[PDB]
Amino acid sequence: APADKPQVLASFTQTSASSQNAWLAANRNQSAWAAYEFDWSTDLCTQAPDNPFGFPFNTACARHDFGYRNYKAAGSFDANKSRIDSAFYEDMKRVCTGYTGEKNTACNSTAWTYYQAVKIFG
Repeated sequence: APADKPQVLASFTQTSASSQNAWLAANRNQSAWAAYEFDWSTDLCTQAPDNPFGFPFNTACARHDFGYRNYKAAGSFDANKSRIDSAFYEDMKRVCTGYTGEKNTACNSTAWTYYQAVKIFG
């Protein structure tokens, strides 16, 4: 793979909105990143806890899968797990800012539950 793969992977897995935006564009143009041989497989949120109100967290889950799978493939998962989990929480909270009142609180509560369910692993 190209020499800057580790840096590209780091850039796609930060908690910032810019890192998520960069990843979203790559996700829509995966073929343009073929040289990097990234693992683009994802279960979306199928292995996550219940989502009774149906907040659209699928893309948050997809970027989290990307982070986990690719850092595990690089053999450096333990040291990056925390940031990936945090980035997942931030992606979900970005979704929640689009709601007010009770829905905003319910959305943040679900985001927290999703985050805690992965944080339990370490």
